[PDB]
Amino acid sequence: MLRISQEALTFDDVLLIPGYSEVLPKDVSLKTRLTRGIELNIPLVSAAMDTVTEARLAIAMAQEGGIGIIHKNMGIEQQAAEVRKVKKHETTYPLASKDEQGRLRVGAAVGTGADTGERVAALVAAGVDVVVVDTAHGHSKGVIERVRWVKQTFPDVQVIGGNIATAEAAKALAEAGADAVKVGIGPGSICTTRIVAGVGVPQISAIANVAAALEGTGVPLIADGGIRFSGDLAKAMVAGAYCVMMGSMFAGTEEAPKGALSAIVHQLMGGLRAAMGYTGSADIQQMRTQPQFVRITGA
Amino acid sequence: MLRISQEALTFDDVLLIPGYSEVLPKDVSLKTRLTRGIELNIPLVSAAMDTVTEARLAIAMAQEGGIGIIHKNMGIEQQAAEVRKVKKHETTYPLASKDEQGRLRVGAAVGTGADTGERVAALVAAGVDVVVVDTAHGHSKGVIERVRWVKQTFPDVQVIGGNIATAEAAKALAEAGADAVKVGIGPGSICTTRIVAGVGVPQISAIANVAAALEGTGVPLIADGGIRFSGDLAKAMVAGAYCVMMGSMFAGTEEAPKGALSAIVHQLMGGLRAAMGYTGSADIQQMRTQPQFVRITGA
Amino acid sequence: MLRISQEALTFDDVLLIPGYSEVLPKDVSLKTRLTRGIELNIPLVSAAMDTVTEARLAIAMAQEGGIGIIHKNMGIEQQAAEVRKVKKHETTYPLASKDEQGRLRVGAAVGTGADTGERVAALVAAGVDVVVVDTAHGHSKGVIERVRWVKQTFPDVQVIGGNIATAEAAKALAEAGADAVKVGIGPGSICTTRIVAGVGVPQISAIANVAAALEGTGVPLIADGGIRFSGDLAKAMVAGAYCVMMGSMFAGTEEAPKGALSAIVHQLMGGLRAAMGYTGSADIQQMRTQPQFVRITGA
Amino acid sequence: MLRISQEALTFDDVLLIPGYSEVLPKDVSLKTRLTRGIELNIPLVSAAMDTVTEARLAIAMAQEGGIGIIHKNMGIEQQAAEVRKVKKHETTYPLASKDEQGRLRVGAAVGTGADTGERVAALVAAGVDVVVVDTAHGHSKGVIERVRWVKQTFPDVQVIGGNIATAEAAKALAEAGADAVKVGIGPGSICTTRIVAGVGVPQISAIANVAAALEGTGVPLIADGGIRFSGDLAKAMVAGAYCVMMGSMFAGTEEAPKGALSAIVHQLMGGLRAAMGYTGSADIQQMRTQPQFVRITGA
Ligand SMILES: [Cl-]
Ligand SMILES: [Cl-]
Ligand SMILES: [Cl-]
Ligand SMILES: [Cl-]
Repeated sequence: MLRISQEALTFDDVLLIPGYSEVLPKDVSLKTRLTRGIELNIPLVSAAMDTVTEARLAIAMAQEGGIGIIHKNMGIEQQAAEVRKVKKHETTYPLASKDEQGRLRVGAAVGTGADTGERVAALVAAGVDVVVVDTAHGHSKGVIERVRWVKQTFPDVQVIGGNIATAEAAKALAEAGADAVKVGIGPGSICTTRIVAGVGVPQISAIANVAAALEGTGVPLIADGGIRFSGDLAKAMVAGAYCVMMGSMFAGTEEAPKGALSAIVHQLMGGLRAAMGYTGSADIQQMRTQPQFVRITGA
Repeated sequence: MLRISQEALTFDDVLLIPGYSEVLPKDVSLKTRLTRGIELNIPLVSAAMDTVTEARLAIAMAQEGGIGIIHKNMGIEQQAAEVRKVKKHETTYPLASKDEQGRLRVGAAVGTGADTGERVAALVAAGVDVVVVDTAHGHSKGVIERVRWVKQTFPDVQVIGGNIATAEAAKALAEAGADAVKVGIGPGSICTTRIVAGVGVPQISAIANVAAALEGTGVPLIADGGIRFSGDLAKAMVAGAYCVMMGSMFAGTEEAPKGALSAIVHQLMGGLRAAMGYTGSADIQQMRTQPQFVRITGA
Repeated sequence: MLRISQEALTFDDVLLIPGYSEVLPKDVSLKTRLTRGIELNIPLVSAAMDTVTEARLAIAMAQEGGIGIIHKNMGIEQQAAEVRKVKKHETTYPLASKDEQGRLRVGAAVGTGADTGERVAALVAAGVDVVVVDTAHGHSKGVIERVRWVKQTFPDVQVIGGNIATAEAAKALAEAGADAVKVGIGPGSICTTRIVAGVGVPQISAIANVAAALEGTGVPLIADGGIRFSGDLAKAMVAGAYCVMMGSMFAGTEEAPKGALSAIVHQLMGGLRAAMGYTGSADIQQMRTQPQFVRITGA
Repeated sequence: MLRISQEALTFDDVLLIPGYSEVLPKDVSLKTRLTRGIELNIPLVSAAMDTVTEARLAIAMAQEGGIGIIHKNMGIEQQAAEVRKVKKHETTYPLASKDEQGRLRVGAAVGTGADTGERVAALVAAGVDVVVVDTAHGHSKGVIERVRWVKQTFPDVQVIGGNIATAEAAKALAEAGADAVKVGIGPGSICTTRIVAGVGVPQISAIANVAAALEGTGVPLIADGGIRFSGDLAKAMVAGAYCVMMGSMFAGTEEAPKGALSAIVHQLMGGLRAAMGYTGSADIQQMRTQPQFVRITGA
């Protein structure tokens, strides 16, 4: 009698099935798309969290082949200054994420507040590569219509909308002109969205439903939340993510506002390379479309 | 070979799927029905437990937009006096639950003992709004026939019967003239009904089976038991409850026989509003009929 | 590809669904059959364990309306003496289990060793009511052929065979002339049969498969193992057991070789009566055939 | 939308169903095949781990009726010397595993490194019985083509390939000429393959898929990983393993590079014999093909 749409799976419900392989971890390609217009050399994004991404950590992420999204828990002028610091950082890093001018890539988050138009303007004038319209509920008037507005007003900036967890949301963001979507609503066990609101979609099913909805559109999806180990990251990719956002795991690093960020990155990319080796996936498109899961009981 | 009627789900088996939303938590309507004849401004009832609801806590609940049910672990004259204190409390509280005379609403519990007729009479003469015929097993001769008797003898009082957990019980209460039913048998893990008697129905399935049985009748159902966080409350509503009863969570408050009851109420209603925001539900009827669950493994 | 016969359920996988009731716990009948020829006033048997049942505890069990099975971890002459002590105990206990001569009922266990014929003879000459051919694996030549032999050689004694856990075993025991079968192989989580041999059948499915196989034969089944609380006992009955054997739970009692056995009995029968009240079962035959389970996730 | 091939089961998801038995633990036969050409008197292999198998432990294993695989975390000349020590050990042990010359059997592991050809040559010249081409991912060019090469270059040595976990891998190894395959990828909960790479197949399903793929070929499979108790071992056999590899459980023994290895062996074989007794399996071929599982919830 309950209105149950499906059974939904998280990282711990599934394992990657090994497949034939002739490719070594060190030899696979980790190149992917952050957005329609933006490629990354590794599928790794740092979160728009005030304990995680400002200019220093965003610089390190771009140098590694990923990208940082500058958080929006600060003033407009501070946020544009963080963006400028990244875009002016003078560049040893053959993998760096860079724009057509050879400047490091950066993103910046915006919300739905009264200040959003002015914020987007200052960030775009500062040379931002991507504006991330980023709330706890991306399938909402505030997010979608803001994504529509950025796309129509600043047509040479990339726009990401999130956070979403359903096929329907992905399409509503695609129709608004989103160049990528970010996936993750209540993705961890015992996070405050589940406890407080009773709301959430287990992340492996969320990513897969959104990947299926977006197939053939050219719109990438970013998996944000619920990743604890590098094996989770591999699972997110096989479920259809184009890259993965990490937040609190980077929060203790030198670069954040325990050690170098580099170590953490290399360990995360190490496990992913291992998982590509096990599944026989030579590049990210193979990893996203070919390996299969087994479902497990957790016994 | 076992006589298993179904697999049944509790709060932890399910999450609310976010849906399109243009409504903010602060803007949704929490208006609902306690019974056929009685509306509440918030879907919240305090339990007929001797550590929870007497006149002081019942007053606070009515002022908040809900209602208190005075417990029956006391004498008949004490219980009527508790009711009178509520009905005479002189009323800053625009949400108050009130009768057609502007007096705060109150309920009172009765059992099946030899004293029930006299108890119901004293409570009705004291101006009670609702009589709650309330045992550990509402699908029983003692409860149903007592509900029939109150309805036939005092036709201007509202009557609730409980506790039940099945479609069949809901109908048997509806046929007896019940103006609402209360749902909850063995609703928590490791509660004494499960340990001692082996008896229970997981609460999300219980509420849904009873909501389905009652559809189109105009008879509301109250979810009583197994709610630990405000997210559980939201889930109870989506499963079809019209409001939710809380007991031990209020037991430490100033008003009960750690802080003000108000804080607890506002936090509980806060999470519900958040969950209505996430699901795009502007009012309680939307919340009860439109949002969907995903089933989770608990991995 | 695995040879999986079914998914099998234990006590914690299921709950009793409340049903219509007009019967109070105190008013239900607990009368049942231990065997074809032997009735008990309560469905409770004490185990043939050297820490549980000798003459003193067997006497108390019979006085309560159940029966004790004297354990076989002792000499033949000691075991016959334990039986004689019970049969001569002079009988305040209106519920007592008694034979056609007014003597308390007793059972005694035998194994498969070289001494079995002589043991059965001494026990029968001592006036035993039931011989329990009792090993860790009742579906075996040693048990079945011993049951056949007792039935053919001492046709005026009742014979129970165990322990079994399948339809096929029940039938093989019925064909050998067994007057009842005892059910329970690897019935607890983390018991030594599961850890050491990897062998076991969850007890709710075991009881149901054996009850289904025995339907219409007049052969009762005794549920032995995995019962921790009185609610488990109720579940065993609904799954089709005619009575239930308890071992280590009685091991600390005065009567065993923390308090009086009586307290434990009354608490166990209290929960069962409560469960009969909840399900509307006036007697044991109703309890075994009418109430239904819901399956639960354990979330 | 997820690419889930199946639900897959580990040891804790299943129990052996007892079946009719007239055979005692002590009387069953534990004779089996390690490879096409090699029989063992017990289905037990010690792992190619640097804390487990060198000449002393390999000698003890062969004397017990099993076999040791000498680990490859050492130099080529050291490994051939370990093999020679086993082949020259002068032989009280009626169960010993021996070649056609009366010398104890031994195996040795090789990897995929540049040194493999020279390693295989030295080991074969030292009189090795079986070469185990042994990596973390046997379904790979490095393993399969190395198995092909050993078979084509040294046609009088037995070759095992591993580790694998799928029907497809088993066949690819069979086609390369493998005389047996070794099964086990991410077989334990929380092992580093699952945490780091997100990769694994629950071991009962792995063994069954590989056994089904290999049926009628004459190629045995060895279950390697995830066995904690002797009951797990029995389950591995019923799922279709011909024998079972143990590693860290032997790591504390006298013979390894807490007590005698013998005790551990006898306890492991004790539980297996018990499980054969329960299921009525007189020999290993009966155990692999006849007993059935029940699936359990872990409640
Ligand atoms: Cl690898
Ligand atoms: Cl919200
Ligand atoms: Cl009751
Ligand atoms: Cl046995």
